[PDB]
Amino acid sequence: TCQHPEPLACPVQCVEGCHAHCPPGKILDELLQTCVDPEDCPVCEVAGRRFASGKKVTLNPSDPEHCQICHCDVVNLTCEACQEPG
Amino acid sequence: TCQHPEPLACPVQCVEGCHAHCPPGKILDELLQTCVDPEDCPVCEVAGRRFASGKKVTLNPSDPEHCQICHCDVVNLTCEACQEPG
Repeated sequence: TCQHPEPLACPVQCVEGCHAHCPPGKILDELLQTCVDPEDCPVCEVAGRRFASGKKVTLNPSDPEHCQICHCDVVNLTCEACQEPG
Repeated sequence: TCQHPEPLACPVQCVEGCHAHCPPGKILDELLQTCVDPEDCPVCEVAGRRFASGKKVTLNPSDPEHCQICHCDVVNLTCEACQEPG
């Protein structure tokens, strides 16, 4: 989905219920109930690598000197500065 | 003195006691009990201006961008780098 573009660990094979079926070239987002083209997803790709659609997590806690954080809210190709402990 | 080369605010005019009197061209230091020539004082003059004999104070707290600190322990013509807050 636009919210979960990546595949997830899938404990359940399939499930009942209402399922939005529309032709390809369109990915489902729940807020705008219909399916929509992929580009309309608020998807995030900062410094190249593939990941989720801008999860709200502060990556890289481990190393202070390598504290090179890059959040993404919806679309922004931004990177934030780390506050030094010293 | 070598420790207090500058004149100080002097609440008392004069005082009793033992007083080291020796000819001029020699300034008193208390550690080496006698008076000694001025150059032997661990005196400090960093970037030109006249001040004490290297007081152990971190000058210039006010402005971060102008944080241009210059300590002097005894003799060194050194200046230390300020740690940035960002």
